[PDB]
Amino acid sequence: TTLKTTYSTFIKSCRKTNMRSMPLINFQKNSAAELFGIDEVLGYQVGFEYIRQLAIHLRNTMNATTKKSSKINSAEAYKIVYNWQFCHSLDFWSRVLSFACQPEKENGSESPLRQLIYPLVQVTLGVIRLIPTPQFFPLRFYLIKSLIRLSQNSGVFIPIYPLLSEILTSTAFTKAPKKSPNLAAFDFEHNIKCTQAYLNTKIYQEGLSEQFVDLLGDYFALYCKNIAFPELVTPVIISLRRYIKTSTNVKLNKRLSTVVEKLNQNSTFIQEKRSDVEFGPTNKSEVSRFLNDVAWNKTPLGSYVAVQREVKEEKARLMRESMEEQDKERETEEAKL
RNA sequence: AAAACUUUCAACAACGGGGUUCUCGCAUCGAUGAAGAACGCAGCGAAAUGCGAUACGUAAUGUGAAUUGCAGAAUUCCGUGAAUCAUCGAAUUGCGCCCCUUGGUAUUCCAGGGGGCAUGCCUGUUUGAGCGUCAUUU
Repeated sequence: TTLKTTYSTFIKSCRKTNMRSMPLINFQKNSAAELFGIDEVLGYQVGFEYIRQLAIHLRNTMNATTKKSSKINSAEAYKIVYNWQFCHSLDFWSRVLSFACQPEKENGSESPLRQLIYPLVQVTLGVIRLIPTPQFFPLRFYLIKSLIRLSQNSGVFIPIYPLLSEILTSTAFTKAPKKSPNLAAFDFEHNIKCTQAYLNTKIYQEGLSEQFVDLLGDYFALYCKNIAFPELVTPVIISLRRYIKTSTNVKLNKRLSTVVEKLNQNSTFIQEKRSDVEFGPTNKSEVSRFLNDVAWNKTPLGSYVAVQREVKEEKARLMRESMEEQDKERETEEAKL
């Protein structure tokens, strides 16, 4: 009953998102994740049911939008599934599986929750692709980060570059900005929607690309020190240069470029470190031992992106250490009221 | 030889959609070209210079055969006259007159150089003229 009540909280009695509630909801998720992990079998019994509930909604909206039936909201069925509560769900599940699938908790012992990775990935990928519209690019980014976390913890190979490169043909990633009202920067971390005012604006394009570049950095930083990275990079550098050579937006080409040369640089790094290897690809034991001495952040893509992460992390801190003060200032006013 | 076709979403791509008038307040004019406008101006010009629809300018005065990258006027030239000429006080490039000084065969003709002179009016100096009037034997 504890698990059922907690995850039902994440379904219906979910807290409206805002920069105020993010640490609290993050604690709720990071906490309920632990409860599922305690009972290996029973958790598998519970989550597998509830994730299936999500799939039902997922299947109901896909069919409803696609079919001609005027039953319930054929055109705008996205409202049912493109909600924070649903994204809260799919994030909490990635956190749960990540927690249960960690290498130390694995301890050389298979856990049942790992078998739910495939259903969770299929659901998330099915949600990301259901609308390739700019209005919901922030939604894609959050689930993308969740999948990156799941792959980091479990080591499962998630293909996410096809999605990202598929969005790189949009009207925001490709066409020049139309308006520039100089509104506030969009809170990509803590929002799910663009709100129709940031659409086709200099700020929104500049922030979308800011997130996208760092997401590429993270995803290809996962394999920064693996021997397979060269051939994980080649199809991406070619396609990126194709887009870079054809993209009109100057700022985007500059950012995309940086990732391209750093990817080639880490490819050269791994090549020079792999030229000294005597064991073939089949020997999994040695393949997992490659550069265990070298820290991930010391690689050219790590040393870059790690710093970028700080340049992002600090920003969020200065937001909180700012917003916190606003309330403090607000409190002063009721003192004199 | 597993694709096509209909429908609904979704993208992506086409297609698609200064004047004029009224009111209000403020009070500050110059013959030396204000504020404002704009073809960019020259026969053909980019910069430089010059100028203001009278626009590389108009008037007046002087000089005296040019301007010049091209074209084209010419100057009746022995001068009323070009010049992206000068001066400059306000294509008219209008209309003129005469004196002084040197030379080239020089009494004719020519070439230089210099200097004045528009007209009207007032005052005064100088010089003449009038059959206008008049004195004129101490």
